[PDB]
Amino acid sequence: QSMRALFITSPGLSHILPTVPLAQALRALGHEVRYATGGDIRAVAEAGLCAVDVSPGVNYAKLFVPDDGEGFFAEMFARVSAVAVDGALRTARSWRPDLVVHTPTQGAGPLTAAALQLPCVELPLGPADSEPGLGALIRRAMSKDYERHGVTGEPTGSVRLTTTPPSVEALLPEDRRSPGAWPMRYVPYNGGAVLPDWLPPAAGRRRIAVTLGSIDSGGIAKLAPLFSEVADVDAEFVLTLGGGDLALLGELPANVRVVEWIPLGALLETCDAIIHHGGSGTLLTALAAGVPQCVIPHQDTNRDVLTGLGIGFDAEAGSLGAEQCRRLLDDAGLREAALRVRQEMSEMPPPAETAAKLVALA
Amino acid sequence: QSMRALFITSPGLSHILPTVPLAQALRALGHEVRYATGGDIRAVAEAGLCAVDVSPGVNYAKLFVPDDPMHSEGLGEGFFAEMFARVSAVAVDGALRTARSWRPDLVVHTPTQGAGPLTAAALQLPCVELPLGPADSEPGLGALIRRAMSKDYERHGVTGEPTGSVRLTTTPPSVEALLPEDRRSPGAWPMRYVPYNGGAVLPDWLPPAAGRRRIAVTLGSIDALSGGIAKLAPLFSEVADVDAEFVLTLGGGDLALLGELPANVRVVEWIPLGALLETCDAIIHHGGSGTLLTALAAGVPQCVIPHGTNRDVLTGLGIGFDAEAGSLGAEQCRRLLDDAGLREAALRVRQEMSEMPPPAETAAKLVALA
Repeated sequence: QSMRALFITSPGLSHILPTVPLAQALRALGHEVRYATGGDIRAVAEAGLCAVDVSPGVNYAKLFVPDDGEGFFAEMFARVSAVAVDGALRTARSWRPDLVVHTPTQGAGPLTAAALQLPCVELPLGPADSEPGLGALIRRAMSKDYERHGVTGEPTGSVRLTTTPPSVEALLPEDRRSPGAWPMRYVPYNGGAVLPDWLPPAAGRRRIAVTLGSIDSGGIAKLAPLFSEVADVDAEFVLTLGGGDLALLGELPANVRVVEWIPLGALLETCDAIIHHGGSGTLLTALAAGVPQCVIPHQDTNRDVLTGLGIGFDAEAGSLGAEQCRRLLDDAGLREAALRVRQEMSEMPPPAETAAKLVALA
Repeated sequence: QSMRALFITSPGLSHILPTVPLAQALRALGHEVRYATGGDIRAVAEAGLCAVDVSPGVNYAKLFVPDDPMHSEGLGEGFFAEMFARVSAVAVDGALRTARSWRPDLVVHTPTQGAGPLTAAALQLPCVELPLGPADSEPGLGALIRRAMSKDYERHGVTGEPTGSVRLTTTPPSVEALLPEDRRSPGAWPMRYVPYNGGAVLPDWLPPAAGRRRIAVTLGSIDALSGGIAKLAPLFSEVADVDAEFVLTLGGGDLALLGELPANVRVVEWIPLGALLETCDAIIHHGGSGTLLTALAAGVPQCVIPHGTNRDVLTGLGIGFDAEAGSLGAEQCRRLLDDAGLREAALRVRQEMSEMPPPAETAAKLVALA
């Protein structure tokens, strides 16, 4: 009795990655998994899974922002989802899944689910993604697509998963939170790697991970002040580039490492604290690691989550220095709170457990 | 409160891949997985997992084959044990560094990777042996490798034993039955063989068209270019007369096929076999690492081309047969496609395999053992 799960996701890397542990879990149970997506589809392949490119060649940039309230953005997500609908449906009809897994904004997901009269499972990337008015709006904005394929029905089942721990949930606004969602442990995934030599920690040697952000803080230069001080801090700093950005590395202070992309979860497992730019992937991964955090803001959400839980704080790039670093390293309060949420997350069912329930539902 | 599994594997791709579903399963349970290996280590990374290269830069070719014997003694096990020992040795330091800093609770290893049990004993940890298939399954050699690695054990002061020593098999019972007695492994834990060869963006042509039948063809060990492929000319001279599509997988890095092929023959550079066989009605292969088990899992009739042993599994189960390369033609193809007997047997073994505990289930037992 081999079940089949079709994963229909937004084309964005950050939307795909958090679906991977679940997909992986279903396979571990002996079931069949396939993705129907476009865009950053290579990520699926790089996770040891199989994907069908439902929109080959399509330029996504110009779909999100063509050359020319809730309503505008629903229309945007609709345009983007639309180009995936045909391929999603072909694939479903030939592969015949028992279950559609999708991401909040990928409208092709529920469409496909309804069209094959299948239950669907919504997997968000984090506390932000969690907005169920939008799904409805996207469906509305995609009415012609539903019409074109004669989809007039509803998914039989509609399960929502959250990887958001209860205490973080508590701090979200009321309409922005999701009761009746199934809890699932957030298992960080960012890709595999051959791990560098320097990764293993040294004898009683602390370490601070520092992430980055494409554009505006954001950028390697805005980190110039913090650099003027890190020499005075009794810890190693590891600045990780993202995939895709290029760095020209010259002279550095004796305890700053600037480094090619590395899996964050692997990195944070050796770190005492993190300085980052508020990525939803970054926050939850860091929560999982039980590591105090500092956020350089541009996503007020994550700001409040941090201060709210007593897990960290926000700092302006141009003010960031030793003081903040020392606080992250030495403040017992921040530490205790971090470990507390880590504990909380670890009591949530792992993807394996959630996989089993899904098989039961399908 | 997370358990930790250190996967210490032979450097060969074919040894690494079959350990991936388990590694993946342990992660799905919320636990931690890491590899300490060399060689085809990029495979681990390409599976979404993390690896430490315990032997950077090392040229493995020259380790396997360094740069009368009518009157010589000790030909057999002893020679190959010595070979595997040389190869394992270069991994020992890295394996041990990694274990001591990462601190696993459990060592997973492959039959010939001697650094595995060494590491396990050194940290007084249980170890789990994961073979690539029925051929790999040979205890005794493990013992011989340990013996041949005595200086390495000495150098690191490893004088102990792994506390636990579990063995997993992915070989289904009916296949096991047909192996010689000392070549089979009771007390091994059954685990479902979940095929893995890598992920992929699947090509457009993959979904079967107009219920047109399909036959997968593999190259196995054939090298580029020894002329070996010429061995397939007779089959190709006939495939045009068969009412089926043929899909030839080079199953290799950046390989190219050159020359006129029949129209109903399709060449794919590389594809995940499991994905391929899921759309195939039969397979023609050379008995390569894990082709058989993948084919069994797919429930697809098989034809095997040997070189000039262990093929006995096919006729025994009524699942397929062997054919000499130079005799292979339409007749055999039509048999694979139309013989109801072969089909029924195939589906039967597929069923059998599917009743074996999946990696998820096996993962859980291991957590308990650690």
